[PDB]
Amino acid sequence: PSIEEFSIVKPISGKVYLGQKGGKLYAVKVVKKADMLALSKSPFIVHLYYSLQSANNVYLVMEYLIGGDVKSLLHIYGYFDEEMAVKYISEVALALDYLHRHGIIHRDLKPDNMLISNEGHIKLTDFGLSKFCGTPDYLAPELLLGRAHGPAVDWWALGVCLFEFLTGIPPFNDETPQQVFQNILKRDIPWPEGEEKLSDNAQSAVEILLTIDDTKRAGMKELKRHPLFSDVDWENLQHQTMPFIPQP
Ligand SMILES: [Cl-]
Repeated sequence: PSIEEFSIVKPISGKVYLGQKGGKLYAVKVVKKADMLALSKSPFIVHLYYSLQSANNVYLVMEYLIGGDVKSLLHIYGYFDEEMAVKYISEVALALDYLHRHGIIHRDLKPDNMLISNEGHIKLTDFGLSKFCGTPDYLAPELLLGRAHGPAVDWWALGVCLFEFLTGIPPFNDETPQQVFQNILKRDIPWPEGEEKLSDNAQSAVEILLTIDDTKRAGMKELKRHPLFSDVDWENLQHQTMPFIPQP
């Protein structure tokens, strides 16, 4: 496995490039060696292939997902209806539980980091393969206060993503980041009113996921037994049909 055997096609976007070998496409993220392994094979995690290290740079070869991220798809859709948001949130929750069972706290969950499989499924990344800094829309209250802080933070972020999937804008999103920090520490959740109202089960899930109390917050077991996820076949989730499929 040589690094020069990857014809760099297009830059994806701390930089990722679309490389090519024998017809196969790959997402190669570059990390400068100044900053600076273990395989995690899971249906809801971006599969990593190689970790080639050249002169003064380290290269990460991962599978290429043409579906993009969930933030862009959310901007196209404006917002997801309930069943799409619950499917996506379910898959992200299985990824989170797989990550916690391996001793990993994702610490940076957001729609930017959720990639879309060719069959419509969700794969997480930027959890240890790649990673204070704004935006603080997805940080838990215990993160702002500078305290410890365990894996429950990953679920708080989930409660944000859920809300963001259902309404369109994140709940604690506001003008300046200080105002956002206030909205988080005060837990001012701008519930939609009128005909755009959230269902009681959705409101319950967003409430139990966004609890200020670290030890009273929701986890994998809480969502499993939650009325919003009672239609979820957890033991066989990577074979459900997804509302959006990327092509070509
Ligand atoms: Cl968990």
